[PDB]
Amino acid sequence: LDGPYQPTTFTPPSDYWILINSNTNGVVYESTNNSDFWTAVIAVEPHVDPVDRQYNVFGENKQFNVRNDSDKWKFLEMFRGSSQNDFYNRRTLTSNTRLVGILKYGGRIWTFHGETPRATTDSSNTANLNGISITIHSEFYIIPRSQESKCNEYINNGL
Repeated sequence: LDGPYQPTTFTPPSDYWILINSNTNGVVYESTNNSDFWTAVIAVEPHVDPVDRQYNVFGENKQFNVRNDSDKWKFLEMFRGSSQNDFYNRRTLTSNTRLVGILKYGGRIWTFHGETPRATTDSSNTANLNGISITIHSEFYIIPRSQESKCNEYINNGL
């Protein structure tokens, strides 16, 4: 576990988990290669009714209807696969640790989803993995993929 590091924009190598300590609602990260992959994660505070909210992602002011009906936080993965398609809520991570993870490896993006403490990983395909950069809005850490067991622990139970 290396970090914490301050909010920034960069392109991580493959084979490292980025573990973001989300401490603000709104946009947690923005990741794209500008060709076939866009994901922005949006943090939602507990006990929220279906309310529309504005989110400036990839320089675009977007509107999403969100609703977190769980003592836990909700992290929604907004995805689109072309610049012209609408974002959709592809995956959600419900957690009380407020940690979000992203890994680039094997040519596909890996993230955690489901509900803590039993969130697990899932993958997304791309034709240009190397080009996917990330703007991180919160203090984050880096953990090698060889220590994924620890990343999983952190995701589901905290630092």
